[PDB]
Amino acid sequence: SMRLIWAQSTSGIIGRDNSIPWRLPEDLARFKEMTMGHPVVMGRLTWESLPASVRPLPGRRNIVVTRDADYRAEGAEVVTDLPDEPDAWVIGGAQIYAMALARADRCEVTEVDIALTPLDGDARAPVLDDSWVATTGEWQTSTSGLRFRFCSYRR
Ligand SMILES: NC(=O)c1ccc[n+]([C@@H]2O[C@H](COP(=O)([O-])OP(=O)(O)OC[C@H]3O[C@@H](n4cnc5c(N)ncnc54)[C@H](OP(=O)(O)O)[C@@H]3O)[C@@H](O)[C@H]2O)c1
Ligand SMILES: CCc1nc(N)nc(N)c1OCCCOc1ccccc1CCC(=O)O
Repeated sequence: SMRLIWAQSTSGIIGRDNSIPWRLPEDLARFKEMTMGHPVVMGRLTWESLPASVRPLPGRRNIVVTRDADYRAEGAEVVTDLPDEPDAWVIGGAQIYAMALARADRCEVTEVDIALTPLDGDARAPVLDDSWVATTGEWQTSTSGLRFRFCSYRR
């Protein structure tokens, strides 16, 4: 029932130092069009990784998963388990993806062809296996020259 969206190095990395280690104007655009008008479900560290200007993300119901129910998240709902929201998007991070993967039938992935080598402590995308039906988009080039591609997985 759950559906997930993320961007990742082609090496598997979604986050380093509690932020994303690249800027990609096209992926920001696509993520925004996929989630706008829908609840967005995220974990506590993704919440505080947001740039202040976009905390909470505009035009969407923001839901933060945390162990502390009295946690302060101004302008977001706080919950203590993964919610069963009918139109939510699971937007990260690495812990929340691992929890959700088993209960997921859809994955919308951005891939980034970047010099990024795994480091102790990185946040990593889930491993998608031969149980998924894959739809692979062609490689594209961003203004900066960084090359990326959109992929779809369904179950
Ligand atoms: N590139 C992308 O597409 C993408 C997308 C999303 C995030 N990110 C990156 O991912 C990194 C952060 O991800 P992360 O894995 O470190 O953090 P996270 O998964 O977003 O949040 C982890 C926190 O969620 C809470 N939590 C986890 N499981 C819970 C449960 N079962 N019940 C209640 N609360 C629970 C805990 O916070 P408490 O300590 O409050 O309990 C836990 O420490 C950052 O670098 C961010 O930029 C990247
Ligand atoms: C944008 C990175 C990103 N890209 C994809 N494909 N999926 C995600 N779940 C994701 O993470 C969403 C959470 C991080 O959101 C941001 C991080 C930095 C700047 C702006 C935004 C989102 C801004 C907005 O949606 O209005």
